[PDB]
Amino acid sequence: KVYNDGYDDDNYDYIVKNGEKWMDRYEIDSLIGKGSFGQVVKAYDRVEQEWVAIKIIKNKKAFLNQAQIEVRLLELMNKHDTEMKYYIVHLKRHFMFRNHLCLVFEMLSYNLYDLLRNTNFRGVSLNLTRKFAQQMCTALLFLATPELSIIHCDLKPENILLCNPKRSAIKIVDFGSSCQLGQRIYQYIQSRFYRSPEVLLGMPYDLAIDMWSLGCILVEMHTGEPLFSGANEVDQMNKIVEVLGIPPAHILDQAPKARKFFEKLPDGTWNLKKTEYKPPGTRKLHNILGVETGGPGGRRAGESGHTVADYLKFKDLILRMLDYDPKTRIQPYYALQHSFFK
Ligand SMILES: CN1C(=O)[C@H]2CCC[C@H]2N(C2CCCC2)c2nc(Nc3ccc(C(N)=O)cc3)ncc21
Repeated sequence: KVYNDGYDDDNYDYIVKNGEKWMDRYEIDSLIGKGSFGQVVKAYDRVEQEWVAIKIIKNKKAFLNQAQIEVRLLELMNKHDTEMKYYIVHLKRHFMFRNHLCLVFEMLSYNLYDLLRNTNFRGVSLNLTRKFAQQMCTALLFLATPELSIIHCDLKPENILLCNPKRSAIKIVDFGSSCQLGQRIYQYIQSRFYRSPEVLLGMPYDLAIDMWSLGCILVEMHTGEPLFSGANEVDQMNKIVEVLGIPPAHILDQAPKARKFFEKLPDGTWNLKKTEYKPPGTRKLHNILGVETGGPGGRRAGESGHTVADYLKFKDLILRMLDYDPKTRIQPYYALQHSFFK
């Protein structure tokens, strides 16, 4: 008949009403987001006198406990980034309201997927891509702080938002899938397009998987399309192989799930299993980027900052971010000193 005395639905979510006023403070405007966790709502904070984004968790033990883990990591990051200069979203406070946990985040603008949708998935400039890349590398450097050692674990364009609609400033959002460095508990992780080869191969992983995802994201911001748009793990691995070639022998020998995508021969070398795809390493990033042909689809020809010299610096940085080996894959600190950021 009713769930939580008529405040909830069958999905254990709060029935958001327009114009409702919680706790003589938050004035609820409208629903701005939906998810597995629950819902996200735009509201005016009458005490602080500002708009805020409130994430309302489902009235259910599982999501509550997972959200408290998120609350712990957000509050941990906030005490190390008190001046808010490392581009992580700010959890302002949290409260319980009619059995729902409510996280109050700051109000931000469009996500980077909405930005790509406005271009009809043709992408943004190398200059705007540089400003996003600088910011994400700074954010990843902050996550590498040894007391934090946080893996976001689900970096993608929809989890990167702009601060203001008329500025380039960004903040990373959604630490629900995030964890700190540790022993391996989880294996099916990250969104598929931005999923590192070590995750796909069932190998050990650390903070380098976020640098993989970043590499995939920065190409997508410029071209407009995902770099590796795999419909499944096999297709995902084959689309990586097209660009980067077959992974090294020493990695595949140490991979529990190598046989899912590859086939060891009598001589000891690894080929692809036939499931169609270009041969290994023949869909070059050089040609995807259009280094010499005026950028993606020749659309940047004649634009300032879109020369062969400029494109090579971006190309080089990305191939270091998309390094197959996570132990020699570029780190936030060195990535920030790359020629591309001069
Ligand atoms: C009005 N608006 C939107 O129109 C779009 C912008 C792209 C994503 C939309 N969202 C939420 C959709 C559900 C999760 C983010 C928005 N998020 C926020 N802030 C926010 C930041 C972090 C989190 C979180 N999950 O940690 C939630 C909300 N502020 C504004 C906002």
